[PDB]
Amino acid sequence: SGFRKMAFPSGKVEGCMVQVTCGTTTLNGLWLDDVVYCPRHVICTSEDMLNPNYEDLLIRKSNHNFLVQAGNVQLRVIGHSMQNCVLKLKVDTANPKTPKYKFVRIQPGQTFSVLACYNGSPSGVYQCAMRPNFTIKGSFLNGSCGSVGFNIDYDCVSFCYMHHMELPTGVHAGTDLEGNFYGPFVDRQTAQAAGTDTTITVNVLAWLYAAVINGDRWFLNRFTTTLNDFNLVAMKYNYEPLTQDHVDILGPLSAQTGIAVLDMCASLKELLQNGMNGRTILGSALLEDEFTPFDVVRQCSGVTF
Amino acid sequence: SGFRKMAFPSGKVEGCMVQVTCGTTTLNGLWLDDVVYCPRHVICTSEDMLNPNYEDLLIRKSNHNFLVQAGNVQLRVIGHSMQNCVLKLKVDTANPKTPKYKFVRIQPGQTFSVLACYNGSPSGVYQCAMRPNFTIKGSFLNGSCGSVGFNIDYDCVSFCYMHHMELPTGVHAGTDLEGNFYGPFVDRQTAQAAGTDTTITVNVLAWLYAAVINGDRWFLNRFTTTLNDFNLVAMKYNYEPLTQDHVDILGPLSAQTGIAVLDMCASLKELLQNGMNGRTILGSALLEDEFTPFDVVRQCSGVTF
Ligand SMILES: CC(C)C[C@H](NC(=O)[C@@H](NC(=O)OCc1ccccc1)C(C)C)C(=O)N[C@@H](C[C@@H]1CCNC1=O)C(=O)c1nc2ccccc2s1
Ligand SMILES: CC(C)C[C@H](NC(=O)[C@@H](NC(=O)OCc1ccccc1)C(C)C)C(=O)N[C@@H](C[C@@H]1CCNC1=O)C(=O)c1nc2ccccc2s1
Repeated sequence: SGFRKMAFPSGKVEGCMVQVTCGTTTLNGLWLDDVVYCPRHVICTSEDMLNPNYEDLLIRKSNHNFLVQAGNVQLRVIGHSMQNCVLKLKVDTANPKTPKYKFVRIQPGQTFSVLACYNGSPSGVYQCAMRPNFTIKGSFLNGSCGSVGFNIDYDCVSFCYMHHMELPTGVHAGTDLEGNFYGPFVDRQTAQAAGTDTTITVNVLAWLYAAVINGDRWFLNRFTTTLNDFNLVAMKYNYEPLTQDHVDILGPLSAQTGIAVLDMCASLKELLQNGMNGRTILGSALLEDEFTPFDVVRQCSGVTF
Repeated sequence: SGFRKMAFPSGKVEGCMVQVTCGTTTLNGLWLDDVVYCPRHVICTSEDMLNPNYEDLLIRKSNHNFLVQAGNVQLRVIGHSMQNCVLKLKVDTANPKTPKYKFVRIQPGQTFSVLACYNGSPSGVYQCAMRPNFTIKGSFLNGSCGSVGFNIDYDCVSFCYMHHMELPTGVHAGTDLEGNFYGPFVDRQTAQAAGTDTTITVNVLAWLYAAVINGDRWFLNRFTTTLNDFNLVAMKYNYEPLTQDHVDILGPLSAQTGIAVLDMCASLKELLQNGMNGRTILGSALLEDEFTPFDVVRQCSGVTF
């Protein structure tokens, strides 16, 4: 037992990280087969970033302008192209460490692991969620751009995020691996802000189920509720509406614990209206919404890769 | 910016994990050079665990009784010996993926990453601290024994923990890689419990420094305190006494933020006496004590490996 914030094993993604330098700028790239993916602003100076004309900047670059380093081995760039906000560098050597992989665009509420890298070297791994306002609550310093977010399903690494920028209040924004941003943001140093965020209701419920599985049960009340009455209450407290899709997704945890989803909704409703009275749930003093139902199941089932 | 609970990249340790089977029992082993380390109770049945006579059980085993699997490759055991609570299996093949490594015994208050494994396959990675009562707050199911805890300093993996057992209230106990338990526990299924735990004061202070580095500053008061007066207060609230060694260790964060350690102690003293008034620090509603000063520095400096 026990419940911890848990990342995927990062080794498969570690063997893919390289360092990309174009003139003054150095960030991280993702090396799969004979292609390296990195943020397109690798071609920017600091002055360039205020309002970059990316096409104009890229025509002034040759293949030899891009210094790609894997370990202490320089990779020769033999082609380059721009796809949305990402740069694709064909290299003359396929990565022998390439895992089975795919590129996916995740939905708000879903989680992934981030391998935070600097100068193409892995620094650490942490878990976060795509927030409803299409930001993530990351930990990123100068030089972290090109770090990626991923899930592992079986033996396949599903890359879903590449890091580009930091936004007001210290939250973060990035793209899928086709270069399309999550949210309405652009890769430009001009004032922009995320919309108001919301709590990921289905994840809170999954986390209450994890609490029950671990014997932390004090908040279970004796009542039930309809889906509609629950959503009227949750809306007041800035919680996402719970959908039937969400109810379905919670089915396995409901069956494991023998608590119907709408009963657990009744217990969350009392927690929102009354607070937790200085008490904790799984060692936390507020309600956690960055564990999906799949995260809870995987962790309370020992799913391996 | 941003501050997350962050694990070390786990790839170096992933390439060391194997599956050890002796008769009915299967758990995880650590393969370095031509030796596999695992918990000695791999030789126990369920009845055996109530009061195992480990020497008697081991004489009844040959090398061929131990099935060691790395991937889909069986490793031939050519020797075996018992060292305290750990079994050492010499195999005829050195692990080609062996990293530079060492075995260390960590102190209470220090942190490490856990690579949680089942059937020799990595499930996930998380960070935890050696508690002052020599337990860890882990996440471990049946079959997790032999999972290890580690730090990475430069390119060297410092193995410090191997998982053995779960204790009342869902906390965990294990050994260093020489088989000596942390704390007074034994690898036997008989009632035992950890002593009362304490808050790791130096880590709380490190975490308040991280908060300031990230712009979360509301709790900084205008006062100071002596080391002695601080410790009189902290003792009341079950906080470890702060030593001069601890003050020294906090030096870098003090210099980065320009807040003297004893001033930050004054601010923690007011937090302990008055509470946090429904407010949060780095998104947490209680004081966190599982980030060391080194963790804060490494994370707010981007140290890579
Ligand atoms: C071109 C932009 C995308 C670069 C990117 N800008 C922002 O993140 C700004 N954000 C921002 O302008 O938002 C809009 C805004 C809001 C309010 C006011 C003004 C502007 C932030 C630093 C202020 C940026 O520095 N990326 C970093 C990761 C960054 C570093 C710090 N924390 C993070 O995660 C990355 O590693 C990269 N380094 C370089 C260095 C040279 C060249 C390229 C890159 S790409
Ligand atoms: C021999 C002991 C060390 C085994 C070890 N016992 C305890 O952990 C008991 N603890 C305990 O008896 O404390 C003392 C106590 C306190 C109060 C009352 C009675 C007894 C717990 C399950 C109750 C144990 O099952 N290790 C697990 C990890 C475990 C599994 C669940 N969460 C965890 O972390 C491990 O993977 C292993 N599996 C097997 C399976 C077969 C053979 C060996 C092993 S080794």
